[PDB]
Amino acid sequence: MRQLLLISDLDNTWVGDQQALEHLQEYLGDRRGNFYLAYATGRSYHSARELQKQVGLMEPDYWLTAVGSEIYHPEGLDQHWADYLSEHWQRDILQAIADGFEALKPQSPLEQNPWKISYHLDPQACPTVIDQLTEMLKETGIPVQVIFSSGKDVDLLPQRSNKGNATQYLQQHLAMEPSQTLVCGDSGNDIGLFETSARGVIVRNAQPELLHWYDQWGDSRHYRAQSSHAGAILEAIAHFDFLS
Ligand SMILES: [Mg+2]
Repeated sequence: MRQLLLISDLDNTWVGDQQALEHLQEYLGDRRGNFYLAYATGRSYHSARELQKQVGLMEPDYWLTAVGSEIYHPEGLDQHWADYLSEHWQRDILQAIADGFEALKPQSPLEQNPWKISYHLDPQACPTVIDQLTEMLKETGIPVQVIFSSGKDVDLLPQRSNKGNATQYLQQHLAMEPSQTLVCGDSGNDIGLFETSARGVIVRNAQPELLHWYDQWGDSRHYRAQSSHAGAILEAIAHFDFLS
């Protein structure tokens, strides 16, 4: 219903260069009705809101949060995405099984949601505990994925849940064409975004994992910005002739 669907990662992409962030937001603010804006972050909705207060993030149309587990718009959680993630999802039994692992301790309630069961691995425990949990869960027909990061954090999420999938869902939901979509990212975790049928911008400060993906699979739709952080988004908007 608008000219552009702008989907951007937050940390180290939209955020990182405060001056550039302000320049980008002032520009977009004067043409607000011409594009849909979605922040796609690994942060929980609450954490994303805290970052908004921290750096003054402009209000987006959508928030793709918590490893794609929850999509929010100003009036609430998107129910179609929720139903999609709920299909064959069994949070109670998964939580009950994971709770049984002495080496796993539940993360704060702030990090939990209907489609995300999170834990902390005991620093004195062995990662094989995660192998055991993962193998056990694969012995079931439950579409769950186990994500172990930083050698301490454990997320149990629907297999359907991730940033790229949430982005693809949003794109079709809003009926926006690939040529009208622009994804922005910096890390290996943003590769899913770039697998979206859309134009994309890789910020200059991108992590090697994303750069290696770009060098091998990137095509005409993927712009290697000269500028870093938010500056790369302004650069890409001009490059792809958006909002002109
Ligand atoms: Mg990032």
